[PDB]
Amino acid sequence: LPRPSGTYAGLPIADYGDAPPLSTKTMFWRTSPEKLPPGAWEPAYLGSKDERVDGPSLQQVMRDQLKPYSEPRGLLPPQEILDAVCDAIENRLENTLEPQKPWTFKKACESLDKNTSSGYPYHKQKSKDWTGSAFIGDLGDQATHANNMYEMGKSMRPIYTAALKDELVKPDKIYGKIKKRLLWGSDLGTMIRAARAFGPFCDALKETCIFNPIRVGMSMNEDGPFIFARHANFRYHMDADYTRWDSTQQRAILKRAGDIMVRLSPEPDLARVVMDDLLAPSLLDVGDYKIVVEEGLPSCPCTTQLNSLAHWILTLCAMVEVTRVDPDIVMQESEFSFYGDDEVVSTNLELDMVKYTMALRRYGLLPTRADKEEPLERRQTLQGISFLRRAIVGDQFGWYGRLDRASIDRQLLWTKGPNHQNPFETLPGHRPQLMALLGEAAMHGEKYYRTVASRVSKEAAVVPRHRSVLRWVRFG
Ligand SMILES: O=C(Nc1cccc(C(=O)Nc2ccc(S(=O)(=O)O)c3cc(S(=O)(=O)O)cc(S(=O)(=O)O)c23)c1)Nc1cccc(C(=O)Nc2ccc(S(=O)(=O)O)c3cc(S(=O)(=O)O)cc(S(=O)(=O)O)c23)c1
Repeated sequence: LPRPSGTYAGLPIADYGDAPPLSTKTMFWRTSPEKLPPGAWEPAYLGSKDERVDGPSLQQVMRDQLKPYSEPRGLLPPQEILDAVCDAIENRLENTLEPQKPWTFKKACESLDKNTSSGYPYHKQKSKDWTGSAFIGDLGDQATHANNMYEMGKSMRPIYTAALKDELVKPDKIYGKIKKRLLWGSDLGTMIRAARAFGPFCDALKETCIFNPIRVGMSMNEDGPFIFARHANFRYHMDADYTRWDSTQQRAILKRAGDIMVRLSPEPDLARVVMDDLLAPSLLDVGDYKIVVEEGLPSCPCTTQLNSLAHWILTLCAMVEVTRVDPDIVMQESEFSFYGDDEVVSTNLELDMVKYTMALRRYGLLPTRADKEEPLERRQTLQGISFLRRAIVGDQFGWYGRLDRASIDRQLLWTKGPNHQNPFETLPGHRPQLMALLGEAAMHGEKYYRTVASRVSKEAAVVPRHRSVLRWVRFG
């Protein structure tokens, strides 16, 4: 048996696949047998077995998601600009991050999310081999071998397992042009080496998730108010609202981001080896085949910081391009918030929104206007902009993130459970997450709260006073 070859969804085949088949099930269940309102969200499409519509096979849905990964890259920002931006960011993290002690193997092992899959090659939930303290059996071995390579600075090829995201989507993605977000399931060896190598940096960054613009690890409730307060110190506010962020990414940019992480790691030599592995053409298991994807971001959990960091680089570049001001001064005159593709940009500087949107499109990115029409707008009020699925709001007590009425109503119609074929089935039994749901409704005032409390009480089949619950969720 020789390696197969050819093309799969515009990408070169490199080998046979070891991946288990795509899930034809959803974790979502209705909360009442009643018919869903018009245009109400539902779990994403479940394949040929999906009772709701006749659409294509999941592999064909997946193949669609890979298409933009073969698309030509956009253009690199001007070298003169890349370098100054890069240097400014590196300097900024230098000045703000606390040096770390290396992450142990024990550490890296404890940090892994134990509920998700281990990926290539054992494809078993990480818990099946965990003992509260360490990995045993297969996963034990995979982890030990990977750890040995890391300490020796030896290269390992990450293998990724494609899957599609089980989530609530707007109806048009089920009944209209069918879509379902692609995920890259990293392998455990990689998860271990990445953990050891970059965990330290991820910690340092997280400790300063308020002074520095990478918001990963923040608490919306505890850190929202301070974070948005910093943003409101600046005249202009905007959100670029990217489409297909990960797929439109440049390895060239990711490598610059990766550098910064390598340079700012307690073991830069060992880190270097891991980063290069992470960024070399990616091997992606799509089921029958392992394909090679040269470009874009692998949608491995540690990459959120790398993603946020590229994001940082990209946005600073585009501004430096337009305003012709030093990245250092741009950062003096702005406040940023990045979480992967999600962003808020706040600045005093008069930004030529035309030249700015131009620049972003040229880097390969797909920013979209709030309205969706044919150049990005900017406001003098921070009220309206959103971050981490919440709407930024401001009152006499300060700023907070409020979950929108729709997301609340949507969380009432659906609950999570065991996997099943028919999302319209209701679940016998049932749920506290109903706790926090009453807290989100409080921040829309009383006359919206009573009606949410009405639906919450009637899920018995004390509901605290509005006064009481508004203060708890606002002020603690
Ligand atoms: O999957 C994608 N995009 C995607 C990515 C990759 C490829 C494709 C694709 O289809 N490519 C192609 C296919 C076929 C062909 S074809 O065969 O040729 O015809 C293509 C031909 C050509 S070409 O022209 O011929 O070259 C080119 C391409 S290309 O690749 O597109 O270039 C093709 C599409 N999006 C996606 C999917 C699923 C869920 C969600 C999702 O995010 N749900 C949500 C979750 C959470 C929140 S929340 O947390 O904020 O509440 C959400 C809030 C809101 S909000 O409240 O309204 O703001 C809304 C949603 S939403 O998504 O429900 O909208 C939310 C998003």
